[PDB]
Amino acid sequence: YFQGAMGSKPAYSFHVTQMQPVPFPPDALIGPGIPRHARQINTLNHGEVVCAVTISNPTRHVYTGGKGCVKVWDISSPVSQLDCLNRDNYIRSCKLLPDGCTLIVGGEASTLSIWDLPRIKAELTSSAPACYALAISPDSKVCFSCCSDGNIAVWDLHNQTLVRQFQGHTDGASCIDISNDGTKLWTGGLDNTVRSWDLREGRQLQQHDFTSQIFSLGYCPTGEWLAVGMESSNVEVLHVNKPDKYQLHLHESCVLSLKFAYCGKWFVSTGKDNLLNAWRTPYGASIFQSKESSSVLSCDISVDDKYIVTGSGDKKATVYEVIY
Amino acid sequence: YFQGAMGSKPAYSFHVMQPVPFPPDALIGPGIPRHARQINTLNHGEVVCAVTISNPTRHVYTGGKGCVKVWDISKSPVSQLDCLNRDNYIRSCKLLPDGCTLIVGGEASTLSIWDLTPRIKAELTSSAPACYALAISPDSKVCFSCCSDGNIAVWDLHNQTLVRQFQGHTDGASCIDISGTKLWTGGLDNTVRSWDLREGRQLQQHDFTSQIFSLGYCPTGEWLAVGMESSNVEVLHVNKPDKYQLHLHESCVLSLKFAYCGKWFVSTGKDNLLNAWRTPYGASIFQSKESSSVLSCDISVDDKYIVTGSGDKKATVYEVIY
Ligand SMILES: N=C(N)NCCC[C@@H]1NC(=O)[C@@H](NC(=O)[C@@H](N)Cc2ccccc2)Cc2cn(c3ccccc23)CCCC[C@@]2(C(=O)N[C@@H](Cc3c[nH]c4ccccc34)C(=O)O)CCCN2C1=O
Repeated sequence: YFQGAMGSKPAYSFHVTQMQPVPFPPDALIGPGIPRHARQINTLNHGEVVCAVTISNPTRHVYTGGKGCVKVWDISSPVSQLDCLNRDNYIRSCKLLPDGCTLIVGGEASTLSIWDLPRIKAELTSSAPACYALAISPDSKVCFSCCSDGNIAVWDLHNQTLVRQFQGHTDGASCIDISNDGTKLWTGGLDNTVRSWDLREGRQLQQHDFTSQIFSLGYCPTGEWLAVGMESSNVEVLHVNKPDKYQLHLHESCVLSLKFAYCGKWFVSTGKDNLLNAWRTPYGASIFQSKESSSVLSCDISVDDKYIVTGSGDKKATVYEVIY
Repeated sequence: YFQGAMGSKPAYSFHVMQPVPFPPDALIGPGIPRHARQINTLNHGEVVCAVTISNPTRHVYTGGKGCVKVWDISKSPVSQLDCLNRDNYIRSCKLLPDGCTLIVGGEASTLSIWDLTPRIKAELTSSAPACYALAISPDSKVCFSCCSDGNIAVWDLHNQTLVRQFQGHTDGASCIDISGTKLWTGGLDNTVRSWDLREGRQLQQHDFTSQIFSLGYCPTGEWLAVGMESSNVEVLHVNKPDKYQLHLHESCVLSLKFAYCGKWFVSTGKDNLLNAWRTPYGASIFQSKESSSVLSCDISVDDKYIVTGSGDKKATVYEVIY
């Protein structure tokens, strides 16, 4: 059993309009659905840099993406291994379909493997040499892939056919999220921009320009907010429509992953600086911080918000139990 | 400017044991500090055993070896009060409500009464070889002194005469606080005793597993906080059987002081730590690590400042930030 203890830090969360520190409301650090802390419960010794992590629904299995393979762990040694691509190249993203019987694996290879849960059901073949990020539509019919050439590939998962290729981003598309169904696509890139896309009419809506590259992004499940993890080490929380934005300074290096909890009240960000930071939506009050042994490359939160899994540069994954 | 950031620790606050589930106003609320910022260092040069702050806040009084130093906190002392002799420590110094008088107690049979060039107005002479703690009545007429022999001497400050000597403890009386009808005293006999000030007799007795070094009575009533030799802080209800046991010290809890609003309190240890706690279940508000043992503490009447006395032969002034 653990108990809260209040700390303070020099001003790290600012309102941008020029910067002014955020005066936190009383429900910033404590409230229903607000975690008190995160407790490490497992270490998954993958043995390769873990670039992608996904948690099963219901929570039982953890999928870790390393060099050439996906390892499946029973969190109640791997229970199985999924060989997807050349054992010299990294898996960059693996997404489960809502039901949980299908897994889509992307990486440093031209093909996306669709696994039945195990064997390869099908293989979508792209023109691009690599996939850096994947997103599945809430309806489980479409898959969005962020290509190395900056394009966004739109796949029809039923017929295993390409439907379209968005304008993307120049130099590479690094991250993706779907808008609370499911008409807007948000992508980030190495061209210092975040772009929104009309999924019904098929093309670009908005463009947010930044001073550095975007490595991660998340769309708030209760809507309104988009959280952006940058090369600069800053996290920016922008309103989709309003001009108000927050700038968060608790990372000392690149913000590599970002994930909102399903209730939308809080989110996590992970850095090259060994930190997993939990933040209050939207002004970024610091809920908890966990320091790891190496760079934290990827993260996932279970659909019930009870567990967090992180992928590490120390060639492992860590499972945390979120304590309320 | 500073912003709050939530942290967690393995269970350190228990209901007497079961860990305390904190309510939402435990770590955040009006009158609950966010943090404490060091603003001054007072280089006394002797271990600072007693610290008291003027009302209104302007001057801080630090008690060391045969010397009280006066500091204007608005880095060098503005004045010095030499308590003869210079070889013994000042254990307690309490100002009278107005602020023009200072009662100095310590490792000597006499209590000096200073007029505020400052001079010694009078000297109350006790039979005991030392005074470990002082408390002044709200009316400014009586002074209670905790003697080394375990007795509680009651002094009439106007006539400089002893009125009575309470049974005290079977061993030394180390600490004291006024409820202004009930006196609470702690001792080296592992007990906390309450005294009827109107009838002049002993009301209650709380028995502990180790010696009591410090104690405080919550200004809004109900709670008594006890700092112990075991390193534990215990918060006992005056009437109910419920009690809290706090474990954030690794060594003797040497001083303890409630904020005047009664919502929070501080405790200091031989372990170099200053801890701020939520009344009554002891949620950890802030912690400050010092360079040496923290022997004494005071909080200003407005709850804006904390002063601590250190084993590193100095005092530190903190500004409490809300
Ligand atoms: N050692 C092989 N086979 N992979 C290495 C690929 C490394 C990866 N960089 C590309 O994807 C880059 N692409 C490549 O390097 C290609 N050789 C991949 C490829 C191999 C084989 C076939 C086809 C393709 C493109 C890229 C460039 N940047 C990107 C940002 C996000 C997403 C993608 C990029 C700009 C900033 C790069 C810093 C960053 C970063 O900070 N990396 C971290 C974490 C990290 C450590 N090891 C990793 C392995 C894979 C992915 C990430 C990491 C670090 O070094 O601390 C950011 C996250 C990914 N990353 C990389 O350096």
